[PDB]
Amino acid sequence: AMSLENVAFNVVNKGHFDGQQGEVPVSIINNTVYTKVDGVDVELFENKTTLPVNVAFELWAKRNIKPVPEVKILNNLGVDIAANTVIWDYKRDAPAHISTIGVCSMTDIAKKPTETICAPLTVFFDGRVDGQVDLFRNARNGVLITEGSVKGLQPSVGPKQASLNGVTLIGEAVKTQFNYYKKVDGVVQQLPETYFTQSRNLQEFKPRSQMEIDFLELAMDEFIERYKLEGYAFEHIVYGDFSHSQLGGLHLLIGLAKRFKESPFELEDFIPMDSTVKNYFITDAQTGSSKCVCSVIDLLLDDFVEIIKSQDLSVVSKVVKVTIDYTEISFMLWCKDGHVETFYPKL
Amino acid sequence: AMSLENVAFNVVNKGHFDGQQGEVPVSIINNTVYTKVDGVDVELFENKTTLPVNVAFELWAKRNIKPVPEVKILNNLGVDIAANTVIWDYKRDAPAHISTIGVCSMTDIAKKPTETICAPLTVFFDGRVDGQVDLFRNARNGVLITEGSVKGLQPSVGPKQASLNGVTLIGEAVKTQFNYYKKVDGVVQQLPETYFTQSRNLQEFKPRSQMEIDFLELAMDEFIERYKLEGYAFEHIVYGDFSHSQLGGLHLLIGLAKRFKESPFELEDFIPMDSTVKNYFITDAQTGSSKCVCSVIDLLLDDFVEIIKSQDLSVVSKVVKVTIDYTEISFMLWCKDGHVETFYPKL
Amino acid sequence: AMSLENVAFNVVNKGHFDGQQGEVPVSIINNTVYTKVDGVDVELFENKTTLPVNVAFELWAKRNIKPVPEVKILNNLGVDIAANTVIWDYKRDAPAHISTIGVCSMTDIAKKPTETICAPLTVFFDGRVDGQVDLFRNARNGVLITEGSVKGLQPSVGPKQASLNGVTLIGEAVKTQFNYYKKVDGVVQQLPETYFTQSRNLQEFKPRSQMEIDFLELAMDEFIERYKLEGYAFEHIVYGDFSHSQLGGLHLLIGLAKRFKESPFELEDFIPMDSTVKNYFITDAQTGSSKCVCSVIDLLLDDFVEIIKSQDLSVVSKVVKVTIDYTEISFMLWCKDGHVETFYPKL
Amino acid sequence: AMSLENVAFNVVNKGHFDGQQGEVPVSIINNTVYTKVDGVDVELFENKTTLPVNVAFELWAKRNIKPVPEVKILNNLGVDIAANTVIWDYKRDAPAHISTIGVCSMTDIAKKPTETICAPLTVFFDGRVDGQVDLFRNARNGVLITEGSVKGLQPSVGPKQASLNGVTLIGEAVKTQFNYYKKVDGVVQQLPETYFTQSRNLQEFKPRSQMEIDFLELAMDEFIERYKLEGYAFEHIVYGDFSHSQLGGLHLLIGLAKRFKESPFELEDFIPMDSTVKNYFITDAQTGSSKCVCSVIDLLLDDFVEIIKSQDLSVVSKVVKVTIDYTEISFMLWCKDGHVETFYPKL
Amino acid sequence: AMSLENVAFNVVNKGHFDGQQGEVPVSIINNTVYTKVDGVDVELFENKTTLPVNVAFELWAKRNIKPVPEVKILNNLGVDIAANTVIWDYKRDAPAHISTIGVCSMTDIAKKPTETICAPLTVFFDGRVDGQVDLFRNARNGVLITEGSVKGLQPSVGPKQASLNGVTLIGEAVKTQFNYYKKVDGVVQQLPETYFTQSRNLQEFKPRSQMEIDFLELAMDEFIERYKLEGYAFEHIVYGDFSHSQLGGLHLLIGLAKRFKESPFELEDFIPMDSTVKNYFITDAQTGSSKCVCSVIDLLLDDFVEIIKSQDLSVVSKVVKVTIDYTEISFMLWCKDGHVETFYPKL
Repeated sequence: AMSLENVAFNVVNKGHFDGQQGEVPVSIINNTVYTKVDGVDVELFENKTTLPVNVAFELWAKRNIKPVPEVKILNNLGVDIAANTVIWDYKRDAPAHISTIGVCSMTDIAKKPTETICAPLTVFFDGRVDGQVDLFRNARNGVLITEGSVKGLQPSVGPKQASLNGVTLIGEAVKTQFNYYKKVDGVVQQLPETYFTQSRNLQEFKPRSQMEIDFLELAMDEFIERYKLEGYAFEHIVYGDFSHSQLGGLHLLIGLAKRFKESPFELEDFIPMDSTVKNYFITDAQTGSSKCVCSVIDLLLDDFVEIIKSQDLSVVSKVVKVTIDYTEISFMLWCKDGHVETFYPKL
Repeated sequence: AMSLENVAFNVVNKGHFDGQQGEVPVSIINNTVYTKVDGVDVELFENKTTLPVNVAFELWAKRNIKPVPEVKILNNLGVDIAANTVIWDYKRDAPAHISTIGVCSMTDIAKKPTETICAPLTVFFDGRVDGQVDLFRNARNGVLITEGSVKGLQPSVGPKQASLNGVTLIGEAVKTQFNYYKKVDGVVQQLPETYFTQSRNLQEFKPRSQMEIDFLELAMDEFIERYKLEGYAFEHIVYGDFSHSQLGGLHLLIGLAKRFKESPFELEDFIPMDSTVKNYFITDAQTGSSKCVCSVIDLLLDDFVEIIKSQDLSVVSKVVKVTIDYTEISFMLWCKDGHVETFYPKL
Repeated sequence: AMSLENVAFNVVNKGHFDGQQGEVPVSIINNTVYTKVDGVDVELFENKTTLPVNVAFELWAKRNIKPVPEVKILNNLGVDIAANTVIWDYKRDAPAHISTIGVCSMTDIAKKPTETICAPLTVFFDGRVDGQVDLFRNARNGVLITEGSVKGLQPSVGPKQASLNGVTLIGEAVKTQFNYYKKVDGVVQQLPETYFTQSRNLQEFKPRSQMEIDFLELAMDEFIERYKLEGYAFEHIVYGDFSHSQLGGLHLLIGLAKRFKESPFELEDFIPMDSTVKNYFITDAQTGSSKCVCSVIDLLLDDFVEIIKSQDLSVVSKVVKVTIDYTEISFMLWCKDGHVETFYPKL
Repeated sequence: AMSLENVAFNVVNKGHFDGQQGEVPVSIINNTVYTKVDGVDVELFENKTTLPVNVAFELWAKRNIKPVPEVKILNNLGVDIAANTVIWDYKRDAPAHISTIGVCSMTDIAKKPTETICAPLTVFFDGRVDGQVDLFRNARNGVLITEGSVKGLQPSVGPKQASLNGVTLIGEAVKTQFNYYKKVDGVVQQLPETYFTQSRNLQEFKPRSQMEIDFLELAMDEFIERYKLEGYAFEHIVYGDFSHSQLGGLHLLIGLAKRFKESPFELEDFIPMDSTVKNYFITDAQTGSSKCVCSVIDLLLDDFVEIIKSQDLSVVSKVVKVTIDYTEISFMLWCKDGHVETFYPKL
Repeated sequence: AMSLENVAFNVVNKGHFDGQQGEVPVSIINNTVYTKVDGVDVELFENKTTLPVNVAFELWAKRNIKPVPEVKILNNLGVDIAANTVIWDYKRDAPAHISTIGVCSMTDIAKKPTETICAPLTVFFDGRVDGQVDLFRNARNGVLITEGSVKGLQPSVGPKQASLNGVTLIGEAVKTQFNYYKKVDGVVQQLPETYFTQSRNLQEFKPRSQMEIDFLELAMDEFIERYKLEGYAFEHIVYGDFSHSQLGGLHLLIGLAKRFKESPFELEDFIPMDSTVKNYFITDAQTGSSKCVCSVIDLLLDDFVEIIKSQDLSVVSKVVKVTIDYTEISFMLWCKDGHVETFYPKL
């Protein structure tokens, strides 16, 4: 018996819709859902989406609480809709996919994936839920993630980390490494041998390798010498040039954290969402240096070194294509006298 | 005179309504009260309640700024309304009690406590304000707090800390220890000999005793050995089991802080309000372990040890009733082979 | 040319309106501007002003990103409006001046300063932009700032720090020290030999001199004799008296930072706005001490000492006038038996 | 160059978007679009839809102002979307079809009908606009209306009245009778030989035949005898039984108007929209008689008697199926002993 | 003592703001002012303006209830603001002038007309109020209306009708004919010998002369021959041509009413405000004829005849300039073979 008071009952007790029976009073006032707890109103939800408040409330209360891939991966895989589940985009505070399959009639573009309108739609299937693997087999456009091995299909390993309740993490108690399949027009795709982004934060930056701890601890020279980066312009690409007003370089998150620890600054996310490469509005509180738009990518420093060493230094200026998180990211390399000048990621 | 421009004048000058005469321009746009300071609009208030914006504004501006008991204590004492004052619930951003006595006609359920409508309602009387003790004597259902002794009444000591402008604290410059009287049906009631909660935070966790220093510093085995907590399952009850996906145990705030200092995690308050026992949505950022609903109580570790000692270890499954903050909290003791297994607080 | 979709295109790409050509879909829902990025809606803006959402969006997107004087300085200089630019007030999240000149027809009180409506209004001219100096010369009431020297005008040095994108800073890569001119009624005035506010914040406090580092490290008494402050009541005017409930003294930011680093407390800003003097609602979480309204000025401790050593120090009660940030601020000195008793800034 | 100030310029001058170049200030406040005419704000629009205000504004300003079929006819024909035009539903004050083709990117599922997403959707093509007939020929699912004859296709005549700017009418100066085609899965269908609804109103009911003027002027018995309606239950079916509390019969609009002229009553449209058959909440102000659900259809009285004569009087109870406005409307014929009990449009 | 509860008290009792002292509870929810009458809330006001709800409430409650000139006359006279009063614009349902003098500080651009900001602004002075005539004499830019004669000033006679609480009327009990003065730049101007607009509406049209009753009753040919406008084309200019789709002529209100009485139609006011000339979106429900923009003026038919007979028939095409309601209205005349063809008012 779908309703709203049942959903609020579930949210009050369990914190998410776990399909229990019961009803509680609800008041809706200005995009906000209140409930009466011992004679007083407690805010249960606050709509930030563009959907109606009760629609968004139901979508949130029915969100996924198991470790699921980060929304940027699903974007790159071209996932249009998630079958029998809701993916919540904690960065946007809004559901990741506009319609649903098998979730709620107020939003279901189709009750089941097999409806004709769902043929063009690239769906997402969760292997861990019983009955989705065969559905992915039968589905024309689809993406499946399985915990382990599925018979007759060659997997692609995903990133070491997934998102569990809006925090990304590498799981010990849980497995956050899925195997990614993909069908287009009914024929199983071959996913590229891609790199991944680590999805780290400045505030909680933890190095993930020895080169990274070296970067964090050693000065510019010590590090560049030890890892033989003489002709590769880390002092601009990764360390950033704060001498002039227009802040230069600084297109890797590790360099951001390195300058942050010595002197914190401010990053303005003017497009709050999840991408492989992100643009910020950087201002440096120490030097007074700033740049309007700063493409920033977060690879493993090890992998960034691997990518830049895989390049041809002789050419002055070409546009590189790098597969990151299942998509090609156009890098733009400039070399002076055959040694690397700049390697900004293309806008 | 009771107006809105007078209230805004008081708020602009003093920060709260201190009953002075003056007028100030006011603008109201979307649950928000603006005032014009030197030709530009400054936000004076923003309504988070369900009341009309000007009603809530007046209630906030007339809130109590002397140290007053935290709202959970009043809830446990069944206080319906507070006489001649407004209690503000900074956890909830809304006034604690729906109606008033002697505050303002737009909300006053009755001008004086002696009205017939106020007979069935438990009121709150503040001893520190002159004239409230006689009112409490005359009132049928009532709760009174005085700084010291009132003639002919047997007190009950309250918690060592009160709330002063929305931050709880133990007062040196000010007395935050009140004596709690209470009468029902006109007959003075005998309050139980209860324990109290300390109302601490993870971000600013301050140990209040030597056992707490030991817990924070000593490892699991050292602390358990020193305080002889062998058959008492602290390694699950208070330390938490993060090996499996479903995070286990961890129903004391001290254990939360101990786990937090090692690897910080994030807690979801899906019912923002003040209660003796609070339920959170816990996910562990290191292990990837999580639990949908996890009751958490903050006692003195000394007092938790005392109450777990004062139990019968033989029974397998028992429902324990403990009087905390003037209310009985059902604890669910499980013993394996006659020694403690689990002691989760009941839902 | 002007539109809303062009503005949103510029904001999506550059983060501010940089005058590019192109259009992007936009959705306006409850004081909020959304745009559709790869099939999903992303919040580009959220109106906090009292203006219409699209008006405020345009004003924000066209805000100034070069280092500009902090709005308090413009307030003190009586700047009514800024010519050919928008000054954004990040403290208020609203534009600093109600109308514009040469910005947008929906707001321009006049297209150019020379209109008769703009005659009675003090305008702000930016020397760094080509064509504003002659405009200031022709202007009747106006204020000009130049990086360097302008022929035939005697400058006044501004503060060492300006505001670049809402963070105040002393600029190395960029010049954040301007020279301030002012014409009233067509005659250039002589700006007073004033002192300046350092514009520092409590949480991330940085001493700017030797006396300040001494204050931060040395205890009370030691600092007092080293700088010979025996008869100058630094026990009250700076260090603050927390023995009684009525929190005493503490009217300089440095003393607040001193008290904070040892025991943090909460400052309640009831008038979010930038002024030279600011009033707070201080409560001390350690002692339980509080005061309703606490005027707090931020000086150089060096300069506060230089002020207090220039006083009569003999009379009981006089109200002195100090020229800070181009305005006279009444300090209220009390001396008992010819030694400083109190020196609170007048309300 | 798509914009919003251009649209408002067009609306201010022409009253609808007629593709002119020019711009006008706009203010958006609470679902309402204001513009400044000689220094004061005039409301240009007020959103009643569920769409964002600017989206709905653009859809309204680009609505169709030629005589177009009433939305109920399109509903019956299964029209999903209208190609290169916007149909406005003046009953609902909202656009008739959720998405658009070739109108604006904020709603276009596809710029042109030939897209694969537009394959499974029945589109509407307007013959009067040059280039739509060939598009209908090439379209998988489609509906076309032409003023006259299209080569190689056999038409179906539509209703003698269309809707021009939200008032339905039979056109003398303009041709409001179209010929209706239809392709399902690429094959042209044969539209049924159907009856039509007259789409009239009580407050301005005009008879459209001789039988109707007879009904309006003649008494009950005179009309029944003249047209030989002795055994056909017009007394209950078309005249209404107001003797009892539950208002009986009265399922044709002409009977409503006949009772209205004598003693006016009030009809409650609890589902404001356009359908062939409509349900009202009738209460009779004279007798005090009322009925909760009163299906009301507006046929030609001539056509209604033709349909009722085409029935079988012997059957006690069958469910007739009548094709009205290109859809089958089930009728409940109860006929006892050869005399009709009550026709009753099935619900 | 300005406030909001006092204003609501006045509105509840007197219906507008006299100035009685007394205060009443008020609730504000979504642009709406409620008050509690005998335990239930009653809507006292509903904001349609762009001002804050309480600002608009005070402006409305303090509106003028004496007969005052219609806002279009003030627009033509260039009145910027009204001194010591509020003119309410019932067409727009919003105050007529953005700022005030002597009304309330939230809107007072200046307390008195003599301030410097009020110098460049044409003000409106009400002769009937004691003290406004001397102010008008002293005023630099201003407009006065006296009920009779003022010493040393030559008046201009205004229209026979004024507006009394939002209905225009010719007054018997009250005198609604004022004498209009005007001092541009401190020098009294000479107002033109202008024609006037009758300000009538279709629903309650009333002829004001013999020619008008003739028009209403006489057919086309009878009227034209009796008043001998053979070569003047009333059959297009005034009677309207409904044969073709694009409605023709019909630019006088009397012609609208004459067509209305025969077969009523619908007029769309897409710019709701008051002007001498008004543009409508007209569609004819009988013929199906319509025009996108249909300028309509409402003179006395007597006066329209006088203006058209004051023309030069020989010219093929000129632009006539006619003074109506103190402004020049560019009429546009076409003559074919030396006799009048068309006389549309120019846009």
